[PDB]
This record gives sequence, C-alpha cells and structure tokens, in this order.
Amino acid sequence: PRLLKIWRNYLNMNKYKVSYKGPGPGVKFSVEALRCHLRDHVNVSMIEATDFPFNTTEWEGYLPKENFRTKVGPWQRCAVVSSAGSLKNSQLGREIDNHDAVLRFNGAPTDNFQQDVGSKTTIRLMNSQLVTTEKRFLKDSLYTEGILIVWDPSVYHADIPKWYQKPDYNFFETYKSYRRLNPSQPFYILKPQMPWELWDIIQEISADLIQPNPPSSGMLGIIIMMTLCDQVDIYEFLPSKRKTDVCYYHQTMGAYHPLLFEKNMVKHLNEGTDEDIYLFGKATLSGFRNIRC
Ligand SMILES: *[C@@H]1O[C@H](CO)[C@@H](O)[C@H](O)[C@H]1NC(C)=O
Ligand SMILES: *[C@@H]1O[C@H](CO)[C@@H](O)[C@H](O)[C@H]1NC(C)=O
Repeated sequence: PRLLKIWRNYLNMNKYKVSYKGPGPGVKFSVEALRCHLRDHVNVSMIEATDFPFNTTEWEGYLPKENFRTKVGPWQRCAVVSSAGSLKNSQLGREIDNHDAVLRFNGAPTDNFQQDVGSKTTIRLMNSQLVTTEKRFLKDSLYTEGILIVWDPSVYHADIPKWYQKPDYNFFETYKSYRRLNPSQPFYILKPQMPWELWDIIQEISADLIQPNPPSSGMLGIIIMMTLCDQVDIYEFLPSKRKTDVCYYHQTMGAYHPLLFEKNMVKHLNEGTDEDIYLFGKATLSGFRNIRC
C-alpha cells in the first residue's frame, strides 16, 4: 500500500520513540467492551502540584488550586465542536448552545459565527504549539472564557519529569505569564501519558499500523468530555456533506495525527444515524459515567 510512510517513519524518524507492545492491531471489540477499555485504560487527568518538578519553588502556586475532577463538571449533555470549515452554513449554532457544556479547540472564535458554531465555550483544549507560538493568546479575550487545557506531545509514555525536560513545544513561560494575568481562570496541563494511553487503544483495534504520532486534539477532546458527560455530541469531527480543507474561520488535514483511525473508532461508537453525519456531521456517543464494567 502507501503505508510504507509509516514503516519509513519507524526506521529513521521515530520522533517519539513509540514501541507498541500491546495486543497486535486488529483486536475485535464490541461497542460496550471498547467503551469500558477506553474508560479503564485511558487515564484522563491533569498534572498535579505533587508531580515533580511542579512541586518545586519555580512552580509553586502556578498550577490550578482545585482538582480537575472536583471542579469541572460533570454534565448531562455536552457538545464537541471541531474547527472544520464544514461548519460554515450549518446553522448548528442553536443546537450547539442547547447543551450543558461545550468544548472548542485552540483559537476557535465564536464571535460573528454563533449561528453556525454556537456562542458558548465551557472548556477550551489547546495545543502547546498554539500557546507557545501565538502572542495573541496573551491578549485576545476569547481565551478568557471557560476552562483551559493545554497539552504537549511527549516521548512515548515518558514520565512527567522526563517529558518536562524534552517538551515538544516549550510553553512553560507563556503558561506562567497567562496565569498571572488570569489568576482565577482554571488552566490545566494534560498529563503527558494520556495521549499515548489513548493511542495504544486506537492501535490495538486498528486494521494495521497507525502513525507513531499522538492523537489529534479532536480525539483527545472527545475523550475528555466522555469522562465528564452522560452524553456527548460531536460536530464535524466525522465530516458531513459540507466537508472541506479549511477551518470555519480564517487562519485542514495533515499527515501527522492518525486522524483516519481516530475517525473509524468514533464511527464504531457512534449511536447516531448516517444521515445526521452526512447532513449535520453529527455523531452522538455515550459518556463513561453510567456504563457498567
Ligand atoms: C491517573 O493519573 C492520576 C494523576 O497523576 C493518578 O494519581 C492516578 O492514579 C492515575 N490512574 C491510574 C490507574 O494510573
Ligand atoms: C518533589 O518530588 C520529588 C520526587 O517525587 C522529590 O524527590 C522532591 O523532594 C519533592 N519536592 C518537595 C520539596 O516536596
């Protein structure tokens, strides 16, 4: 096939040194089993102040006051809105606001786009690349709403102390400055391992090898919300008839994230109809709270 690109990646470009030792790809999972596996083995938590070197004087007082779980959520109904241009002229704005909590990505604005993407922002998941390279992040007031979470690609299952020395993007200083400016706004840092714990499951069930790069923010977001909501609506992750190669706002596929396989997994767990995906690009997945495992 054309997956030679992946194997080529392993022989001389394994940037994250991924060494998958789990059940070879292709493991068949019923919907409920996959849901439990995802629930028990993808530990979605934030870096705590007891995690060295965040327990040192340099990081003293900089991490959020209260625990992530005992502050954010839970909620009954939630929505995950991708930044896909497929949302332009979707009119999903209303529907989207009709949820308890909403999670958006990076700099996705709501101003002037409400009718399509909604006007609410409960949680905001951002890449370390954004917070590091975007000066507007320290000024634009859109980052002031809701809760913020930033994540940074790390070496395969690297320990926090190990990751900390070799961050993909060094965003620590910018993270600090922001905290001072907005001391009351909860701003967490995803644990370095959670992306890889999720990656491991995606690989476990995929037909074959997947890109040795972490899951996209989209996939991480869907996961985060599943541990916080009873129900989760995902808009335009699984593309609709309005599929396009740009964001709904002027700054979009790639060859980094194992996007294809993340999509197949969400499709497997989708409780919605094919029509709603085609017309609305809407998928509905159950959260973890009430499942039996
Ligand atoms: C998940 O991460 C948190 C934060 O470090 C940790 O305290 C908890 O025990 C972890 N859960 C598992 C099962 O590894
Ligand atoms: C922080 O944690 C590390 C390892 O867990 C420990 O060795 C160090 O002394 C701790 N710092 C303080 C002052 O608690």
